[PDB]
Amino acid sequence: GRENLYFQGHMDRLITLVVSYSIAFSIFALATMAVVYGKWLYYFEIDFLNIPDLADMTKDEIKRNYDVLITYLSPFYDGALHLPTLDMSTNGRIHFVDVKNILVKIQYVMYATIMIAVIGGIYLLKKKNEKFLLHGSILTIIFPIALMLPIAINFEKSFVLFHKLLFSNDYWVFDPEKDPIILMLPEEFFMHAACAILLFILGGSILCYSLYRYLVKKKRMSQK
Ligand SMILES: CCCCCCCC/C=C\CCCCCCCC(=O)OC[C@H](O)CO
Ligand SMILES: CCCCCCCC/C=C\CCCCCCCC(=O)OC[C@H](O)CO
Ligand SMILES: CCCCCCCC/C=C\CCCCCCCC(=O)OC[C@H](O)CO
Ligand SMILES: CCCCCCCC/C=C\CCCCCCCC(=O)OC[C@H](O)CO
Ligand SMILES: CCCCCCCC/C=C\CCCCCCCC(=O)OC[C@H](O)CO
Repeated sequence: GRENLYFQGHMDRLITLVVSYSIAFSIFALATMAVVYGKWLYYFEIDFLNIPDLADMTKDEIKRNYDVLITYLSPFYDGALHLPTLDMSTNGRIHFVDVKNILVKIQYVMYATIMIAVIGGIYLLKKKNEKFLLHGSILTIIFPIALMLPIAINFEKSFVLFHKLLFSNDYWVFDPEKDPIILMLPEEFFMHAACAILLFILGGSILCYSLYRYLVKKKRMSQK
């Protein structure tokens, strides 16, 4: 009676897979947005990395320019980028537009994946299937560990290839005399920022496994 069973139960396995990656991407996307728009890390870094001596600016000047930049990167802001006290080139202006376009598009996919995760997740949970949580947690821990290595071994070369991968021009190659903002965006900050994203993704993996372990515990205790 098993002979007709090779062709069976394909649909729900697909939904779990789609939901698994949507949760994965959603966590990655939320982690990125948390770091890009959260000013606590950079505010800490101004003093810790001594950015005032790197940039030859005061602590409030650095915050003023950084605030204007982060506001510009918001999807709800439609004006152009105009730094309060720093010079900027045409190509530099074009680079920050590219950055904003990346952030907007990631947010758009993120909205789709969050709704696939929620709707697909309610469907599977109402089937008493909490497996998308396990698979989702697996993807969220493999991804940061896999990228930990290029950050640790050679962060600087990873930075250049990351840029060569995401951007289609060389405008990301800032000249401090034409785009002085680069002085107050030191590479060590980007490394802390990159490490911050992975930690949030890692934290997301913990939260998913923990909810998976809770639901499994409920069914086995439901037996008892
Ligand atoms: C189970 C999945 C868990 C997902 C959690 C993975 C880690 C992501 C961290 C935070 C996400 C929620 C925080 C809100 C996300 C957007 C943050 C933001 O927009 O920053 C605004 C800024 O604080 C204004 O100054
Ligand atoms: C339509 C259905 C959607 C359902 C799913 C929605 C869940 C939203 C979760 C996080 C929002 C993250 C959005 C990131 C936008 C950040 C904007 C921002 O924080 O602006 C900061 C400002 O620039 C500082 O001055
Ligand atoms: C239509 C859907 C097409 C898009 C498909 C999904 C989007 C994933 C793309 C890139 C992920 C990389 C995430 C990196 C987010 C931050 C990168 C960044 O902004 O770089 C800053 C740098 O300092 C500037 O020079
Ligand atoms: C203090 C330095 C911080 C860096 C280290 C932070 C901890 C790493 C996060 C999770 C590891 C495992 C703990 C919880 C398990 C969740 C990860 C997971 O999804 O593992 C699934 C596994 O396959 C099912 O056995
Ligand atoms: C190791 C390869 C990946 C390394 C990259 C991961 C870190 C980027 C993520 C968040 C940055 C948050 C700060 C956002 C500040 C604006 C980004 C920006 O436009 O920076 C200009 C750039 O430095 C012109 O070269």
